[PDB]
Amino acid sequence: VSKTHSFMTVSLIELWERFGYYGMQALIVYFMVQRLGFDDSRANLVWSACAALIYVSPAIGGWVGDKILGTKRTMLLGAGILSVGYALMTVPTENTWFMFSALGVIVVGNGLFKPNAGNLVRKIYESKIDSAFTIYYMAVNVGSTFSMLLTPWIKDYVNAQYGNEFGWHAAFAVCCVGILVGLGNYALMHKSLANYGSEPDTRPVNKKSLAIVLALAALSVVASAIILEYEDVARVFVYAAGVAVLGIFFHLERAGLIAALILTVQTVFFFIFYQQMSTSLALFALRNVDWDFQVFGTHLWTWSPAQFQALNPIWIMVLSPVLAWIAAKFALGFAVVAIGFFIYGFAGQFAVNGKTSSWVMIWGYASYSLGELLVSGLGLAMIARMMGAYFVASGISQYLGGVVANFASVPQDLVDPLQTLPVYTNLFNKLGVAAVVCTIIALAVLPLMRRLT
Amino acid sequence: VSKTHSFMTVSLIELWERFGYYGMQALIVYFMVQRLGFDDSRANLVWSACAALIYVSPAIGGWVGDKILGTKRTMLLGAGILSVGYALMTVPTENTWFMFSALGVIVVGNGLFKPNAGNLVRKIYESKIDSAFTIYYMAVNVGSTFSMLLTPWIKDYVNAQYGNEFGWHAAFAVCCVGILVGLGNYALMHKSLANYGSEPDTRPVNKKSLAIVLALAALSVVASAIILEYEDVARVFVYAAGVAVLGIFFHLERAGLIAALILTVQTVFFFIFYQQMSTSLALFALRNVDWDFQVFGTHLWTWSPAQFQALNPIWIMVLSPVLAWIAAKFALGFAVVAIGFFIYGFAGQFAVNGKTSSWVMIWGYASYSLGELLVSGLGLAMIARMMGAYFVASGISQYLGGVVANFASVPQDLVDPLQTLPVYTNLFNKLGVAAVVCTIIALAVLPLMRRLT
Ligand SMILES: CCCCCCCCCCCCO[C@@H]1O[C@H](CO)[C@@H](O[C@H]2O[C@H](CO)[C@@H](O)[C@H](O)[C@H]2O)[C@H](O)[C@H]1O
Ligand SMILES: CCCCCCCCCCCCO[C@@H]1O[C@H](CO)[C@@H](O[C@H]2O[C@H](CO)[C@@H](O)[C@H](O)[C@H]2O)[C@H](O)[C@H]1O
Ligand SMILES: CCCCCCCCCCCCO[C@@H]1O[C@H](CO)[C@@H](O[C@H]2O[C@H](CO)[C@@H](O)[C@H](O)[C@H]2O)[C@H](O)[C@H]1O
Ligand SMILES: [Zn+2]
Repeated sequence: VSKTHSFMTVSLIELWERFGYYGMQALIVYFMVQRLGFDDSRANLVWSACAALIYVSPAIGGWVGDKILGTKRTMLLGAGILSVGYALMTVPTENTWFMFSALGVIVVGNGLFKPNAGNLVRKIYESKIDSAFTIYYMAVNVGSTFSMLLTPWIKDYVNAQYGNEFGWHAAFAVCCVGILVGLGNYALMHKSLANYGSEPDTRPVNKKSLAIVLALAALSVVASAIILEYEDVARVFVYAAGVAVLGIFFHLERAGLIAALILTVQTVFFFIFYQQMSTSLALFALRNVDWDFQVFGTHLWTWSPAQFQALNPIWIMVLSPVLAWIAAKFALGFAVVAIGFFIYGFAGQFAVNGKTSSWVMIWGYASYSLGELLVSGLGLAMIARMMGAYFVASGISQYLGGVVANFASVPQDLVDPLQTLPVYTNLFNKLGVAAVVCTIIALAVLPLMRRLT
Repeated sequence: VSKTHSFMTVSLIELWERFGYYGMQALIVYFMVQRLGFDDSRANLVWSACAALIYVSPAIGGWVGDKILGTKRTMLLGAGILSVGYALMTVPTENTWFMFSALGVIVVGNGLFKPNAGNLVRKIYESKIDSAFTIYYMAVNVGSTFSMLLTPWIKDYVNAQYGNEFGWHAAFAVCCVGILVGLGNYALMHKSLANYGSEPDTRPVNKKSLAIVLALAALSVVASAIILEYEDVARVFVYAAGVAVLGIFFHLERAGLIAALILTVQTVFFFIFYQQMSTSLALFALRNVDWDFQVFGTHLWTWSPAQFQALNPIWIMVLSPVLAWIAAKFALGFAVVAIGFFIYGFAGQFAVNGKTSSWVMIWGYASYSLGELLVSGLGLAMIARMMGAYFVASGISQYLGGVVANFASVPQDLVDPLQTLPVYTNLFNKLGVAAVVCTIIALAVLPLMRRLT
């Protein structure tokens, strides 16, 4: 029919999918701590392990979509599988193996969904795909803004009208019906727009490969769940992945991909900072920020700590037209990040009563997410001048980011915000210095970049 | 004889002039504070006012040499005049007006000396005026290394075998015989190499203009001494020079020199940091650094605080071959300066007994002088794509650097190093952050400099 309409339909189902995902993510760490009983260094570790799993998932899921089931049918199967993930997260049980399974299913289902939705935009436009992708990208941010703005307060609201359960589970149900929404959306527009796109979708579904792909999926859910439950297992598996990427690198001309080596170590650093906002900045928000947001000197409104993360896509959309108006922008990325961290770093020496900051979150997220904005060029074709080595590197860096968040973990018997503030600002300051170390590294590695050219 | 020997003589007489000068500088703030009774916020202001004067002096002096007296005879005359400056500084009196005159004389005499020695370096080579000038720069650094290592130690030694005066005046006498040394050098070589160079030096010396410039020079010493002694005077004329450069800029195609504007405001900041090392870091060294230097883990040796500043040219020599082996190099400069300030910033939370660091000076100074090195592109030809506006902004920034240095001034009645440590590391840490803002400014202003091209 057109390329814009199927770019539309794929961007819509994308949008609702991410709605579900990020709504879920903000609440997931606060859940592991506040409703489940987890201390915060387990909370970080489990979340980061599940994060790395999630980030490194679309490798296999993509290969399954491209060459085994259809790209569309795989994308759909992902959609169903995560409708079921959130569905699980919705049953009111305080048993971790249940939640851990639910997270396992989201890992599997996500690996099946997103490389294939992205792949379909990519097939819809043959070039203009980058514009397409940026448009695509913005769909993401909008969905996730609303999701994150929404889900915590559903939990808040419900935890207020009823006792502790659901509340959280209500929110996870919101996620679920977000996925479901995106699915009805997809059907109608299924044939409406999607029509031509995929490769092994041109022939009828090989039910043995469907079977075996399902079986292996459930297995992956169990494997995931045993990675999440047992910290030491996950840590070993991450470490193995580490010695693996070091293998691939140390046996893989020298100037261009010692430049590539440097590039992905700098990728890893960047992701550690990025991981900081699910985890350490989240707990600092929960523990040390006046949730009363005043526009000096009005009142409204009053944050729910989780909602702070919505400032991320918000600022992205906000700064997206401004930037509309050369690996030196890594340097800039890192520098601006450094300054975000220093903003939280001096969340202490100004506007403090123990629990006080508020605007520290806003400007922090501006600086940080701006940094993210100036590095949307970390595709691997950009260390070309291999999906595996870098994707695993990057997953490994999600987990690592969780352990750094653990460099600022607070005891559960320590509830005096007056004493927890220092711990968080100490982390944040040494990250800000780290981000400047990293800016130095970037700018210093730019001579190798025009010795290759 | 050859152009290499006349580059040789001008570099030799240069080296010794700079010898006298920097021996004097290190010792000058410690003098105003320890032997004179000045508190450090006066010591900072007075030394910084003298600094700005010194830096903008070579304007008049360069033109006097080019267009009124000879370039050779003006350089020489500058030399005599600073023989007399340091000579003055050596007479043992605690008289403020006395010293201030001595400094006035150093200003006059410098303005006559350095622009002309440098000018004739530039006539000796007719593109390897660049090779010549970097060699020249190295001659400078080595000389100032000798003096900075020597004179403080003289001051200590003589202050030990005799009572309070000389010690210091002894050190300044050392400077004076440094100038005198360089002068004998020049005599011999007077005719030997220097021979041809200058414009109004080809005809016999016009004694009306000799008499009138000497007279105006005496005046320059009185105007100087009164700008230094009375702090408020200096601050008024500094302010005046301020409204002047702000004028000239904002009534003085727009994109390239709004970029030039940005470039010189970052030069201005840069000079503030660099001034931090005569001042706040010097006092910090004198007050909160274990002067016993240990190379893990024997004893040798034991510093004199002033001698710490010798680390500046030392590292320059040490790292200048390293760099032997793109105004983003301004960005990098700022970033590296930044971690220098963070090294001193966490000179406390590391290695502390009250008065403790030692290596902090070394690594900090390593970092600073690396930054200085990587920004040798602050020629005014680098904001072409104006001697005055840039020079005056730059002097004004010497003084400003003095007032920031003052953001860490300590009461004279406060001698508990345990309390003086925080004041200094707080200055230093937030300078480091400011320096990351400047890294961000520079990288951010690089699109303007590729729109000029
Ligand atoms: C339909 C298109 C999407 C439009 C953009 C997205 C809309 C956002 C939906 C959710 C936003 C609401 O989520 C936010 O949560 C906090 C606290 O939990 C609420 O805070 C509220 O509860 C507390 C507790 O009684 C009150 O004292 C407070 O005055 C009140 O503001 C806010 O009312 C709300 O701003
Ligand atoms: C492709 C689609 C995939 C969809 C898969 C969805 C299925 C998910 C199943 C969720 C059920 C989890 O089931 C869970 O099993 C574990 C065993 O490890 C039990 O484990 C339990 O017993 C042991 C006894 O020693 C306790 O110490 C432990 O703390 C406790 O959690 C849980 O009580 C049970 O609730
Ligand atoms: C041409 C290149 C020039 C670069 C090198 C120039 C050489 C240096 C010139 C003079 C060096 C003196 O600089 C240094 O100062 C300190 C402190 O006063 C001295 O310290 C000395 O006196 C003190 C006090 O009794 C002792 O504790 C110490 O053990 C002893 O070494 C050292 O003797 C010296 O190492
Ligand atoms: Zn800091």
